[PDB]
Amino acid sequence: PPQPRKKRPEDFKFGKILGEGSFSTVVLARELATSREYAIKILEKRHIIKENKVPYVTRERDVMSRLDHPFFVKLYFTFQDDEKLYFGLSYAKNGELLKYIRKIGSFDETCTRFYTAEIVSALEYLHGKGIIHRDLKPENILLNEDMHIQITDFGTAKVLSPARANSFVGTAQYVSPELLTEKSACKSSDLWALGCIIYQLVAGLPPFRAGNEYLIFQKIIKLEYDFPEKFFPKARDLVEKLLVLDATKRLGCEEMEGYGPLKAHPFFESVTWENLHQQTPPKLT
Ligand SMILES: Cn1cc(C2=C(c3cn(CCCN)c4ccccc34)C(=O)NC2=O)c2ccccc21
Repeated sequence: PPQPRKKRPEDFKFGKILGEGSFSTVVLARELATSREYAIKILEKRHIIKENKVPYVTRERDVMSRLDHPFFVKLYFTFQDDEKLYFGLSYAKNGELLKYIRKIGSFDETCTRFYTAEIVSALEYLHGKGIIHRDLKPENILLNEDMHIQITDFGTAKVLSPARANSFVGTAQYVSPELLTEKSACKSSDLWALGCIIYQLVAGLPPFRAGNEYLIFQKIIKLEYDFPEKFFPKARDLVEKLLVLDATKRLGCEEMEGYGPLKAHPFFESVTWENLHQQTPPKLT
């Protein structure tokens, strides 16, 4: 079927910079003909070529094209002028999840449950297509205008074909031990991350903290962390079935028999998994 015109820079009115990266910048832009707002990621071809990132830029584009779910930032289009690449991304009006965590300290039982259920839901979809995020964190979990989550940042993801290959290491506090002792990663890697996130929603801080990265990696492989007193019991329990050094024993992985058991965990008792994105999120305390 024929497609709409290939878009070009002039079709937009660029506005504020939302965020600046090492090899890119996200700029909020407004499309002239439609008046729609898109968050446009811009990258300089020369810089990318100079830094051997073609693999990372191509992957991000490819992975996102394949995605088609309400909990993932959509990639509306792409185009390029002589020196730059533009990626039309959906604009999450309420920003990073982390913002909220800092704004209110920790989440209460209901808000933790709800949002954790979306992450899980989103992870089940992703893994369903044999895709590993590899750097999941509150910074990558955005919130749309309705306060529903929207995972983004897939340039460092990985597509499976065998648990497989390797490359980089995501943010320190979310790295699973297998990456520190095996230089290899699988789906559970995202599960370990999930465990960390859940723990952070409840305690206000991630499981492994230390003066530097080398120190956090030291705690990770030794599994050094502990729960705070008021930590919701069922939540605590779920987290213990997630932060397991052995990646084949994490609740939710293939060897553990998938997402059935995970969604069936007591912590999600009252969750209705079927239409999460059509439910009204609990007001963030
Ligand atoms: C308000 N906000 C939304 C951002 C958005 C996105 C974004 C957000 N991140 C990660 C968090 C950046 N702080 C990205 C990483 C790679 C590519 C895009 C993003 C996005 O995909 N849509 C957005 O609306 C964003 C990015 C950087 C800084 C602030 C941001």
